[PDB]
Amino acid sequence: IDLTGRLALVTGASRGIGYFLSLELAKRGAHVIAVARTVGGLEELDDEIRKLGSSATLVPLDITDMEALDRLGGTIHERWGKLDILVANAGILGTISPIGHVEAKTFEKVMNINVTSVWRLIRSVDPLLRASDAGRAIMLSSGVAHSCRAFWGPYAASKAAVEVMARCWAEETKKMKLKINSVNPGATRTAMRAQAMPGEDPETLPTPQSVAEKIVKLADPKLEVTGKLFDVRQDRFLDYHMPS
Ligand SMILES: [Br-]
Ligand SMILES: [Br-]
Ligand SMILES: [Br-]
Ligand SMILES: [Br-]
Repeated sequence: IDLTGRLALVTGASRGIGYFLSLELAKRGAHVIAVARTVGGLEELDDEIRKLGSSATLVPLDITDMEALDRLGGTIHERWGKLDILVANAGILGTISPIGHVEAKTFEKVMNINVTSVWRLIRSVDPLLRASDAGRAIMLSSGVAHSCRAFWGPYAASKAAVEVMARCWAEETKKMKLKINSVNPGATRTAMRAQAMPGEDPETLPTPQSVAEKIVKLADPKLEVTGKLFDVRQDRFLDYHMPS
């Protein structure tokens, strides 16, 4: 997959999948705009990016700072005039507990970060993605969005909302060059261990690098798929099914 001359925006870039996917994108010639909360974490990512032939644009910001997201879109437009790849990876787990035990502040934060800030980002860079000759949006989700695991309610619901926004966006744009898909990255040996599936061996959970390596396929200008869920563990696109 050749991403030479491509511009990618990765949120939650300073750790976990966001970190490793930034690297996989950079390995393939993309220029990464790396968004995260702290400058230090972005600098650590940048050290690794510089070890490749590459260099990144570091954008520390509060993902809930809704005007900062608007400004980022303006910055990208002025400098490059388009955006080729969006990786919406920013997100928090909240706290595992019965739905009625959840703290209000935690519920509101889960929804504001996991849902509203994703929508804000979409609004900000949708025009830029349309200016690409092959815009690609990659929306990070979780298997619990569909398994509806006990005690994971707010998180599960937030990720279901993200997938539905992505599906609607894909339907609205399906005749365009833009393709939008969600991703279930599965559990990794570090990131999201607790999300391992029944029948998935905790001793052989994938490296985050190997997971990021598969996700980068969704950035391919040759990709024809839109509105689907990419299951990394199964290494294939899944179809959504109506209740019946
Ligand atoms: Br972030
Ligand atoms: Br992660
Ligand atoms: Br917890
Ligand atoms: Br539209």
